[PDB]
Amino acid sequence: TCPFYKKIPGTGFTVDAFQYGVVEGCTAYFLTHFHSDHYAGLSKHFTFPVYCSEITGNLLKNKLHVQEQYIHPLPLDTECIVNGVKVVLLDANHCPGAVMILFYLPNGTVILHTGDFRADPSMERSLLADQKVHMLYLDTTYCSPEYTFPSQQEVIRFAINTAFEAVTLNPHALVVCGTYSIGKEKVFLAIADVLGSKVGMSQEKYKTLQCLNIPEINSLITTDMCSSLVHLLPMMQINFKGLQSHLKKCGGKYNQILAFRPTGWTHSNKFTRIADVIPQTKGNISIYGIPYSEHSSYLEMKRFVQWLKPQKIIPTVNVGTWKSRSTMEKYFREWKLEAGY
Ligand code: NI
Repeated sequence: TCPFYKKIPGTGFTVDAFQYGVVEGCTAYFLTHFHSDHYAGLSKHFTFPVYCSEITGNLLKNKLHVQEQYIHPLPLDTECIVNGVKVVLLDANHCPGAVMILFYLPNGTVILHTGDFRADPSMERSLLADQKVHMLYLDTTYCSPEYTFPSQQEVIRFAINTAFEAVTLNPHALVVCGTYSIGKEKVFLAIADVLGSKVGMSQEKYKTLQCLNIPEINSLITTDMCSSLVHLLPMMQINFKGLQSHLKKCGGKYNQILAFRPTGWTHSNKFTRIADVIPQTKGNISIYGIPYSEHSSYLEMKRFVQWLKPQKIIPTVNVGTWKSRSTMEKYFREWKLEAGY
């Protein structure tokens, strides 16, 4: 049974709620972005409207095979009427095609649903700046002060350097990057760009990337592995036994892999900076963990909420235990007292 934090009051609208069957009263099903926890349930047999971004639309049509008519894509940054309710989609700074959604209720209430987001100061000069937001449905993935991590630009720097160093030192080494969903494309695109290569990948991953409206994408990616010196592999596969396995398949063309595992937070963020990172090493294979986050840090979230001064906050992440719920409320109360709203 659909939880109350996936419903929008005063509408027939639900958000990311595709796994409960038909939801009685729901005229419209919004999907914030193409990540399986959010889309769990969709298929070719869905005959209700889905409102989403164009890119999310492309992924629905091509990867899940939903029928063109039941996908309603919308442009971003554009006031749009949807069953006689004004809505806007806003860039969420999460993965490709990920959006936040502003709902303007007839009664005068204004609700922001963040989907998954990495909060940023550029959002403070968006359409959100123009009016009061009464309710906030919030991505609380990292709502605790331990959760610090570097900027994406800091991390891309490290990467571009590690990779380019080694390739110029040993020109028969391979760069690998791990992946399992959309997101974090900048990691491999940046490495390939500095090495003068295309990124090589499976047919299924090539298919996914060709739906993302990345400019000049035909010049950046290929399904020909042999021709390329940056390769993508399943994240499950980014380990010694599996990298060994893969190092065979290339057939005497490379004598060293240098892998990267972009991950979220891990407990070594609490004691080690980004300039001072190391890999695990079992012979000629070296696996880097690098903390490229597409979710708000604690400080980023805090700043965004304190600027927004919402009258009410409804968490969408870590809401399954009373302890987490209670911990989160305490932070929201601190923030509001500091800020005077
Ligand atoms: Ni996500």
